[PDB]
Amino acid sequence: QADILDGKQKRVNLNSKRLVNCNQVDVNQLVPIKYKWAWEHYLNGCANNWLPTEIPMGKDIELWKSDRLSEDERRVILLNLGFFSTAESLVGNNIVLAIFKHVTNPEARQYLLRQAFEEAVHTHTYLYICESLGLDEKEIFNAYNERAAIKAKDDFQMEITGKVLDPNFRTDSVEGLQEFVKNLVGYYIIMEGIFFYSGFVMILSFHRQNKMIGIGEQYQYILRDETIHLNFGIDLINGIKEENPEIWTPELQQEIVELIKRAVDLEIEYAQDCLPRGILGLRASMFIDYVQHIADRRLERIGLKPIYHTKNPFPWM
Amino acid sequence: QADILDGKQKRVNLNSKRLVNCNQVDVNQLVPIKYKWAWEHYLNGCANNWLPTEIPMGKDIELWKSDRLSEDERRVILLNLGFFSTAESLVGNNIVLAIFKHVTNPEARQYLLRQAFEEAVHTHTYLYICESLGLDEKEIFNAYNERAAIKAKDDFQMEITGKVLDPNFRTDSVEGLQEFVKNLVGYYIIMEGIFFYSGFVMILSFHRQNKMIGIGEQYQYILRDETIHLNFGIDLINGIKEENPEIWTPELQQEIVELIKRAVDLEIEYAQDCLPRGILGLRASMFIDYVQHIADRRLERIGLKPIYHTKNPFPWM
Ligand SMILES: [Fe+3]
Ligand SMILES: [Fe+3]
Ligand SMILES: [Fe+3]
Ligand SMILES: [Fe+3]
Ligand SMILES: [Pb+2]
Ligand SMILES: [Pb+2]
Repeated sequence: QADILDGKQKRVNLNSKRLVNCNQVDVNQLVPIKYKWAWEHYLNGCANNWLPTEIPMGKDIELWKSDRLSEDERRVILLNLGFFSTAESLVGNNIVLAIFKHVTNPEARQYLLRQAFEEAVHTHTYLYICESLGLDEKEIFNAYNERAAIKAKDDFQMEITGKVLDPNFRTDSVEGLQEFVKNLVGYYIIMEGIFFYSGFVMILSFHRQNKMIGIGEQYQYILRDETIHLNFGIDLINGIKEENPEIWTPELQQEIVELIKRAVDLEIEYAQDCLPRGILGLRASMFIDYVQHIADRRLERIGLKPIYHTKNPFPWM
Repeated sequence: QADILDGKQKRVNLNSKRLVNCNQVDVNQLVPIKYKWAWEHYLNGCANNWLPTEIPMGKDIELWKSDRLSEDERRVILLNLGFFSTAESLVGNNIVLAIFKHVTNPEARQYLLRQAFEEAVHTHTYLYICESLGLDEKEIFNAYNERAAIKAKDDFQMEITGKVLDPNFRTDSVEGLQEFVKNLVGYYIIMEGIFFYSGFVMILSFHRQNKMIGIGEQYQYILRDETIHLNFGIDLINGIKEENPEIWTPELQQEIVELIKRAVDLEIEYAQDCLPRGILGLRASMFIDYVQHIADRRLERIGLKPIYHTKNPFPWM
């Protein structure tokens, strides 16, 4: 029996929980869980646990060090490792430094903790690949400062991670919450839902042709994780919209479509930089259609109309 | 070859990396790793992966629901679940909202991500135990508002999680960094290194007598994780002290010994509340010696002299 009788009044009421701005209820108590979709993403993520080094790199090392890969094939591998190597850190740091603080709900935060740790595992993966192949890790991890197409994507990303980090930033104003939703869109929809996809397609294409299968298998595990990251982000954005409808104005909607169009342009320039002529039957041309196609799929998931209407040239994805 | 030639100047120099206040080097690039101990804790944590529900609770449910446990035995289980259930959230939220931002080093942050996710797994564990035993999760998770001995520990904890959360808090002053080190001490040394131990001993004592073994096995996995959390915290505090020696004044040292003495008092009151008369051969008396003994071991690890000099009554720990 409680020896602080008044404490019983602090048990959390399910119906008082909210995704953001919830400071009327004790955020430290997990129960009763309200957003079951967040708990499900958490359990699914936990079930997907994997260790990069359980994947053998022996055949990849032999192939990489032989004369059987073309310079154009090596280029695709190097450019994608360059971009992914720090993109994980950008995403992980954003979850922690920007999102977590403002998602005032314990079960959603449970998932964020799983998500951020999975970005650490992804980072470990690129380090393992670099050291396995004998690449200079310092050069690969610094790609986003040395390769214009990668830097452009990451500089674009900063244009949204910025604001939310200010010491005085708050989500308890319509404009503060809109700014927060733009950050969620920038990281979940754009970075994780678009910027990683040309790369997934290129790397998984090697795998399908039985080349660099160790890297291919690791990217398959990463893609499995990223699918959940994206689905969680979509549910979070949709949940915040539902609980704060005054936020989802024609103006915010248009700003979001604008950010997505800009990201599509940057992702196309990145796919062209990876494929100046083409390898494995892929041509940069195909990525214009593909990047525009997934952008339409992302738009629809957060209630916006598709704008490109292009067909998917990689249905196996 | 870099297409942004100036970018090559941004590769990180190993000797410019620091644990705190490091804004002269790109914190987003993991390499080259400098604090290898952090990377080791990370790999060790990853290797310890476990899922609470892989541990069977059938025998525990049968025992719990039978008439074979005494009210005093049930009390120990209920009080510890009450305290641990939200202590994990307090720790996880602190890592994210207070520590991560100020530990300006990517490999240390890699570990923090593993640590925070493990606190989520611990939280899952208590929910699984509650639902398995048919306890009312809302009452258990609200224990820190309903039980004075638990609330006292958690209110004490807030006295340090506070400051570092202020919008204007910074570690680039000797007093700001001292305040940050007091928070690290409060969470790693005190919450994780002392406040969890009477509970570990009590629960593991059931396990040793073949009672509630499912809960006992889960606590064994939690203890294995917490040992690394503590060791990482110790290395971090010692590393920060080494790189910012002007911080470790007689005054900070005394304030730390003071906080530890206060925590020992609170932990003893908590052990007495769990054992008003004793079970399994344990008496509250033994915890006075034990809590004081581990406090001495923690003091020594961060370079302070032991002050209690008591012997350990539970060497099997
Ligand atoms: Fe990732
Ligand atoms: Fe991700
Ligand atoms: Fe824990
Ligand atoms: Fe811990
Ligand atoms: Pb452009
Ligand atoms: Pb007292």
